[PDB]
Amino acid sequence: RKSTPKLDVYSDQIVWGRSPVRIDMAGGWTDTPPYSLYSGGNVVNLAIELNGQPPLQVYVKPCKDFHIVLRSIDMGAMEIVSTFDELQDYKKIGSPFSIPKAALSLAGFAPAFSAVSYASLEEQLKDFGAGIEVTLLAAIPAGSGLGTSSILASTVLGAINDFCGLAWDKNEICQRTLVLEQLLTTGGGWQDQYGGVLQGVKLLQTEAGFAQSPLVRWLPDHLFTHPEYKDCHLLYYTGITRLHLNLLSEMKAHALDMNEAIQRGSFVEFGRLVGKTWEQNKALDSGTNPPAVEAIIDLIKDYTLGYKLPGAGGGGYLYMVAKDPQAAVRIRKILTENAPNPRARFVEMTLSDKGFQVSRS
Ligand SMILES: C[C@@H]1O[C@H](OP(=O)(O)O)[C@@H](O)[C@H](O)[C@@H]1O
Repeated sequence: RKSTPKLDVYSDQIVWGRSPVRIDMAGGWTDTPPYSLYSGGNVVNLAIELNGQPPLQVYVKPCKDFHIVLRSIDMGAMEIVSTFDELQDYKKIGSPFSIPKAALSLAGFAPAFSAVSYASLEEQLKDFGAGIEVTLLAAIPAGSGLGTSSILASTVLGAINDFCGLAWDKNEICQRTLVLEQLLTTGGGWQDQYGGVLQGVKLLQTEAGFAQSPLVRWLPDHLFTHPEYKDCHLLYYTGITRLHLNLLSEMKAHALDMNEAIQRGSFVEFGRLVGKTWEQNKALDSGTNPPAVEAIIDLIKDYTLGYKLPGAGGGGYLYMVAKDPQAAVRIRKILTENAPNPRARFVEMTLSDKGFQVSRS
């Protein structure tokens, strides 16, 4: 659809949007094009805050000048966009601002997606009221596998939706995020944005077809929030930088098995199935388990029910399901006394009961 961005905020106000990251428990890759277009995808994932905060944040502000100012705190970068030719220049070399550019474009600041036709960006945001100033914060080393890219895209889209009064619900935010992924030619799946924007634990399912709008079924969060099991979920930043159809059918069926185990509240089965998801991911691709990750895994595999890397991974973050709190203390001991990198450390993850949230000052 075409959008009509209208300044829905006061001139002395800032829109703050923020989203947790996402850990996929099972079914990942079945959401990734093109296999999702044949059998459909089943993905059990979950929204998590890191160290008690939503990691993916966006500030949107009115700007005195009649242009667009993109800033990045985690990279300390800045860029000025004043024409449609610059805004739609998504892969400007050296610009880490492809995501907010595409998001502003989808919000009606590009000629194709704006319902009202304008001639220049200056006139467009002069009728809009003033310029726009977007400041991003993604305090996560890239290549984490935590859905950072797509969830940050959804966060920018929701911040702009609140900033312009577009009245998008979370589902349409995720759908426009899929459109944005198609704009930047990332070819990415749809698991990440639904895992991050929507609160709690979810099973996501699609049918065959090019239209990939996932059906969402929430799961109880007992195995993640109850004090019996809460301290058994460990997330470890490792300091690492970065015929098949039968296997993907097996991955769909395994996502359904994980859904069953979570419904029934079986913690041991849940951990074993996380381990099986790790085995499936290793079977699918060669570069899933770099040698440093396996070196870490060998130190603590005897105290876990299962483990995996979030998303594509390739290193960085490692999710582990300890057998019990005593085993969790043992794992923290081992990985603190045998750090595979000086930057390796544990990250406290909590289930997000909020998902994407947005407020004003
Ligand atoms: C298993 C794979 O994980 C990716 O997540 P990231 O590693 O990019 O955070 C998703 O973008 C893919 O769609 C796929 O589900």
